[PDB]
Amino acid sequence: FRTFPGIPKWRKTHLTYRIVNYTPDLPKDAVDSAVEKALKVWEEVTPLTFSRLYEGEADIMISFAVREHGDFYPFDGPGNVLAHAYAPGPGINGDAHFDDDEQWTKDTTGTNLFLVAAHEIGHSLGLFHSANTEALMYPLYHSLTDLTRFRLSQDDINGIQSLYGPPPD
Ligand SMILES: [Ca+2]
Ligand SMILES: [Ca+2]
Ligand SMILES: [Ca+2]
Ligand SMILES: [Zn+2]
Ligand SMILES: [Zn+2]
Repeated sequence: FRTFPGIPKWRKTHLTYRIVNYTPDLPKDAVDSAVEKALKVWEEVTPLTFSRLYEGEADIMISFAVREHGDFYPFDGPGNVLAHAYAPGPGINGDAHFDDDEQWTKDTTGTNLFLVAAHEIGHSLGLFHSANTEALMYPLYHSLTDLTRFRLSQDDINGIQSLYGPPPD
């Protein structure tokens, strides 16, 4: 596994998130859930907790975008870069942007929103790309299809617990 240089991390245990807008590809209950599941993934292995805001600037802002949007790094059309997130910190930091030129699905018949979000929220929390091929933070998304067997690999667990420790048991 790997962390960003200077090892940025949130100095607080409780973080807030906010879904800025929605995608035409999916009904809203499916977007909320994929984000909530994406967060449980990290909660289960650390003392971090998350709550939702509907106004105000949350720590982790989630949005759907096409081409040029509010930053220097515009998206590239269908395929390839699916989404990108910023390392933890103020403002644009911690935010996750998703390319709406992809077809977000709950299934694996396009780009599964849960798996990619789970991956981006890793970046939002302080994890860079983890070299293990079987790890969630590995930079190559493959249309898995078997979300029925998804388990955070030990490498991801090792890497996120180096940042915030194991959860209180
Ligand atoms: Ca932020
Ligand atoms: Ca793209
Ligand atoms: Ca789309
Ligand atoms: Zn962006
Ligand atoms: Zn990544």
